[PDB]
Amino acid sequence: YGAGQIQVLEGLEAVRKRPGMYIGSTSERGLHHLVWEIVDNSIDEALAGYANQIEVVIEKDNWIKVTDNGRGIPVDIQEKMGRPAVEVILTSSVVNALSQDLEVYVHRNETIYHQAYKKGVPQFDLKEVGTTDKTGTVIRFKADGEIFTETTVYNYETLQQRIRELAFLNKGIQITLRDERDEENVREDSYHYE
Ligand SMILES: Cc1[nH]c(C(=O)N[C@@H]2CCN(c3ncc(C(=O)O)s3)C[C@@H]2F)c(Cl)c1Cl
Ligand SMILES: [Mg+2]
Ligand SMILES: [Mg+2]
Repeated sequence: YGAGQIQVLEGLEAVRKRPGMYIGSTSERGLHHLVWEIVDNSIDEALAGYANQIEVVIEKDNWIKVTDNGRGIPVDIQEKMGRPAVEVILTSSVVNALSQDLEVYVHRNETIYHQAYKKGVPQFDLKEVGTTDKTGTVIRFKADGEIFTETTVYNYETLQQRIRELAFLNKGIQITLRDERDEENVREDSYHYE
């Protein structure tokens, strides 16, 4: 329990104690804000010149999956924490703290790295699970029903409106929204402004 790891746990406690101060509310608006917090990272990575595709999927039981083709969150052991950079970044994430479960897959160094968390707490050390010829970041998360008491069900039209807006505002980025909650009836909208 180093000073860094203690700071992490205190940070998770603070976010879960007063979630509304971080994401505005714990209502339906707050639930959808989780998606924008993650997608904003991918947008910045695109604007920095390293990504051009973002995919948002509403998966079974209202998991959200966000994928980009950026550089991938770094996995090198950093100086401050002595932990992989990706773990440090995600253990300070408000979305992670307010999710009952969160998973990351980083495609980087021709390797796929995986870590999972519950309420921000890593469930195991970052591990290599496969290989890849792509780079990018995949985040899957399930909003915490203890925090989001009114609803944990996403509204497709709400996500659609803002995703369309984000593509219009950030030209060149292909942004795709897909609803896979009903496997028999799957909806997809893909936006790409020139
Ligand atoms: C979905 C998603 N995507 C990103 C993301 O793309 N983050 C970038 C990845 C590249 N970064 C690098 N930092 C240092 C790098 C290096 O090579 O040293 S690459 C900056 C952000 F972390 C994040 Cl964070 C999330 Cl969450
Ligand atoms: Mg960033
Ligand atoms: Mg493009």
